[PDB]
Amino acid sequence: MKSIILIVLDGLGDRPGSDLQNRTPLQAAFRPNLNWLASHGINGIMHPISPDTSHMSLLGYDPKVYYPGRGPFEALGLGMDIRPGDLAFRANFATNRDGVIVDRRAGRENKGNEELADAISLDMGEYSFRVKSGVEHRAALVVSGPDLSDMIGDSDPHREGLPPEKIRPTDPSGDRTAEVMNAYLEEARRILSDHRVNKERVKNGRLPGNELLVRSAGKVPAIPSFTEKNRMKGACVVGSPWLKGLCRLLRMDVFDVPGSNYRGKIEKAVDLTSSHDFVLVNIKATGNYPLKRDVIEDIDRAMEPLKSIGDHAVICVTGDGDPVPIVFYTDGVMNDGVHLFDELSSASGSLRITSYNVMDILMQLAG
Repeated sequence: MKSIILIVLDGLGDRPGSDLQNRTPLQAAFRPNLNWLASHGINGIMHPISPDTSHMSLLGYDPKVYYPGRGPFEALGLGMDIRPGDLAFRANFATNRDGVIVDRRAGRENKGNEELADAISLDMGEYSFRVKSGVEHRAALVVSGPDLSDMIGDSDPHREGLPPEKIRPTDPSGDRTAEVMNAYLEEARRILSDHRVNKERVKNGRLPGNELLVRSAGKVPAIPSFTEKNRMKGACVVGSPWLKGLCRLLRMDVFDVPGSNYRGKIEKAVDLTSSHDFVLVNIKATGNYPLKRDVIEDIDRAMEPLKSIGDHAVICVTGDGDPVPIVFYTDGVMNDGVHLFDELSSASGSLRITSYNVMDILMQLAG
């Protein structure tokens, strides 16, 4: 069968703008390449997602079923690893003065937070705890080990003036997890209060991050790898740390092309059709309207090789009010009569689908 290449133009569809003579960036852009694919392809409007959730959907995973939770998402967003069965929380470095949280953010201080995060990444019996630091006070904690439950409360008391809460089970499956968590947050206090980083902050009158407030426990549910789920060997040409993470969660190989450099991404994706069956490419179009038009034109330019590989590949271009244009091109296909790729032209295409349909239509063409 043929290789598949899915290209997601992040941001895309826009609303008609006066500065482009009542046209969206997309309509205004010179895009012969995207237009070529429409002309020689099937076209339509994709409606994403019924009543984060999007790229997963395109990859064949129903979010209502496979979404890991806010917790695990923070972890991913911080270039962390998660596995199914992991417990993950949103976290804050905060200030605990005499058993009261006097600042849920440790004053937004950031300096030394990675070393803090490092110091409290440890093991305790069958459990391991991993923390990485984000912007300002932000962190994520991922816990691994046996029989973890997200039927537990927050440690965060959600306002200043209260002590950190003891984690309570919210239903009977949470009991053991709550014990393991309180034991771990006790250890974290002590390490943090005694850390070199916090002693210098106190000495310099900066707020110490002597406590880790934990919030939004989510257990990563069972997620089939990309191969298991789709019977394909897949890859991601992506830059977003959360997207890199998602792809790692799914055991797709990940490629971070240094760079604009739309070219290299399309060029790398093309080269991967030799090794893999499926390549997701994510492109950021992210400023005013002439500019947005201009980046779309830059993106079209980058897209030239795609005209030549339909003999051995299926190409898909889509974006991510609400609905978005979509094109499928492969060398055998019967154009449905639309000739332009835009929010209006593509609305005359044969396809009226959701992101959930994409993988099916991609497996069908391809053979």
